[PDB]
Amino acid sequence: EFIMKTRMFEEEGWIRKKCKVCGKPFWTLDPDRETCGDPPCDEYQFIGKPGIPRKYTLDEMREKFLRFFEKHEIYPHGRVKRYPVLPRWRDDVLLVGASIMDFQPWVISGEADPPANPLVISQPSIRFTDIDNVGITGRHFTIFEMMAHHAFNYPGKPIYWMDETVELAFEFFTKELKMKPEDITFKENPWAGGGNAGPAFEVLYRGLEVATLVFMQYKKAPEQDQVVVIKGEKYIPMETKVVDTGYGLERLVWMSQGTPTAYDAVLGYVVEPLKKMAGIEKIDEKILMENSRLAGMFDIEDLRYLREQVAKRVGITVEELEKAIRPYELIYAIADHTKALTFMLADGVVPSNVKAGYLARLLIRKSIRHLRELGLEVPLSEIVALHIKELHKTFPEFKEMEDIILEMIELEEKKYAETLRRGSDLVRREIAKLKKKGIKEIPVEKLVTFYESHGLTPEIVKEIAEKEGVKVNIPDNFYSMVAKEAERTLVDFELLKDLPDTRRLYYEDPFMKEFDAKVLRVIKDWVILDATAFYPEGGGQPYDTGVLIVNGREVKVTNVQKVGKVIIHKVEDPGAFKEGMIVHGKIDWKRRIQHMRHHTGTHVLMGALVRVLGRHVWQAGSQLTTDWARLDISHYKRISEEELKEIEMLANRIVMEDRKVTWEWLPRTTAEQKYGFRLYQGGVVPGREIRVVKIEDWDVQACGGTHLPSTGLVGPIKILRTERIQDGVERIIFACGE
Ligand SMILES: C[C@H](N)C(=O)NS(=O)(=O)OC[C@H]1O[C@@H](n2cnc3c(N)ncnc32)[C@H](O)[C@@H]1O
Ligand SMILES: [Zn+2]
Ligand SMILES: [Zn+2]
Repeated sequence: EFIMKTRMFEEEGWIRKKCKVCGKPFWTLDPDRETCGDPPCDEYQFIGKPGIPRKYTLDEMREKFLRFFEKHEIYPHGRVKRYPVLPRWRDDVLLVGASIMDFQPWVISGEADPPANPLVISQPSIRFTDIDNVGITGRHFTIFEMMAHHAFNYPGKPIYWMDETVELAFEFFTKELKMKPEDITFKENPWAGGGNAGPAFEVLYRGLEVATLVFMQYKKAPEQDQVVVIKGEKYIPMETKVVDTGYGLERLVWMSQGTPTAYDAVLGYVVEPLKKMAGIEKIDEKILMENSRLAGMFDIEDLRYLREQVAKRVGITVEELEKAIRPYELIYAIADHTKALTFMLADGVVPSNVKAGYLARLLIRKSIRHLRELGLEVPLSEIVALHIKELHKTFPEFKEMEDIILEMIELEEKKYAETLRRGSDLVRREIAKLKKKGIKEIPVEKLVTFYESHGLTPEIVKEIAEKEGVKVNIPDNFYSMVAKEAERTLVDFELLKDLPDTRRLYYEDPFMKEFDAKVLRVIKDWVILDATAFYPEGGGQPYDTGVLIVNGREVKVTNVQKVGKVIIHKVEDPGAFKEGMIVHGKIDWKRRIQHMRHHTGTHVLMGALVRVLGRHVWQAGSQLTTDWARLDISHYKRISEEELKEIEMLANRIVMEDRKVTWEWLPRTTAEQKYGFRLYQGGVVPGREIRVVKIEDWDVQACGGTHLPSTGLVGPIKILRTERIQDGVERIIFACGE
């Protein structure tokens, strides 16, 4: 659908062709090349014959790339510090998949200023869409570093675009890594991801896709026909034009090494130790190389038949070959998965049964199972330390979160031991139920139930079911299909867009309890005003209540809500109010002064929690009433009664200390800079500016509720009780005041 001519192509005499195999547009400097350069159209042609002159380490290669764009003569890029793989700034993706995801949607919407323009970043990325490929294809990981130079072109203000991009890329490959310029190809394919799309180039070299360049000018939907489908979704054009690049670091370092897998090249410090521990034998070469070569020719969306095609090829039976490579697949996955695990846990992912947590856990189960398949009994946490020992030099937080990380593994590995036992029994029982029910195989669906609810991988369900004559049928793409199952998924509308924003008098003065305002509109029994001291529901804090005095009558405000920027007021007498009218409002103050205490107190508590429990602690939920308040956090073990006391004790020391509680609007990016992602506790607030409440040297938080000037005014905090809401979420209940 899109064009794809660049200056460079036109000037240096590239030819655009349609691949003989797949018919896709691609750009080659070589008039012979008939295929796109991408498997299965091409093979791996760099194993033992590296495609980059010298040998690079992960650390050299990263620093190379980073330096190149940072110091570039023509376009200098701003260097940006990598983001947590746990997307604290948004609510739509579970983990960080591409580097661009760091910048959706706020930066790409010009709602938030980019940290640089252009910018260069090395971004840890996690993709479970390829989890079944790890250890098989030799090129996929769960966790890899996407290196990227990004450029945000807001209207009437270019940085750079398509032409300059294919160049800075092509420069780096040839003038930095010294790649053979007529082995580079540029395949055309659009790229969609995390809310945006655009046409893109797949940079292909010697049989391995090493980079991807996206020219992003699209945003999703919403539910109205200047639309374009990019990958079976709907987009409309967008104001910004963004340069989305993605450079496979691992893939490049593999290239400068020619080892049999990218894993041997990047994850040596884990793979080779593990080979000794398994006592596995250094595989036959005429077997190893004639499998290493053909490995890139098969993905899964039927691995069986590749196995027969390398069997026939090399000269042996499938089992004979299975025997040979199988241990290597397992070692690679373990090495990989456990690195994914190190990055997630350090970024405060707490294993559980939902969202990111679910994933960490999945990863842990698959790992343990592989260790058991290799007949190894080294604890998982020991593998993980190898990753910490190695990476804590470049990633300082791995050493800082090291105890929480290791400990978290321990407990999950303990818990698995038992979950297996009772699960094995529970499944066998309800399989024996099915043999007689007349079922000889076990559907995929049921196999996914057995993981979802019992915690059993199907390498376990297949044996248990065969020691009773039902069949071992594991889909190749199982684990990725399981990873999909990690997420799920009103009062007044319409007549509101035309009305102005409601002035929020509670933000100017939280102690304001009386005010006057003009009745802007009276839909149903909801009254709209221009300005209001009534705090609408949201934040964990419930609505304010009180009276609106109108023509000398008191009318009760029973509910205050907020649609968009317009706050609605449920009254008892919709008749008594007319558009135009001037009303005197009075807040039910007691109810409010109580709420503020439970609010401020929640932040004081939040501070204490982090200080005892540690850094992984993040709001999972909040509810307060005038009486008690509750704060669900994300934690792994139970909060002991000795801790519960230390938390409460520290909290009360701060209420005693009477520290300043101060709030101020800040542009999103300055805010995230000054204070880090901690600000995004409960929720992720929209808009160009955010309200930052801070308690002096204690807590800081993008929060929109009404607070108190000073902690003294909270009064003592009695922690009533802690309790476990679900895996990874514990709950602290308490009540403040006199
Ligand atoms: C830039 C665009 N947003 C993007 O992320 N495209 S991409 O999906 O193709 O990723 C860019 C590069 O990251 C690397 N990459 C993608 N998936 C990978 C995986 N599973 N393992 C290792 N590297 C991967 C590849 O080198 C790829 O060329
Ligand atoms: Zn092709
Ligand atoms: Zn708050």
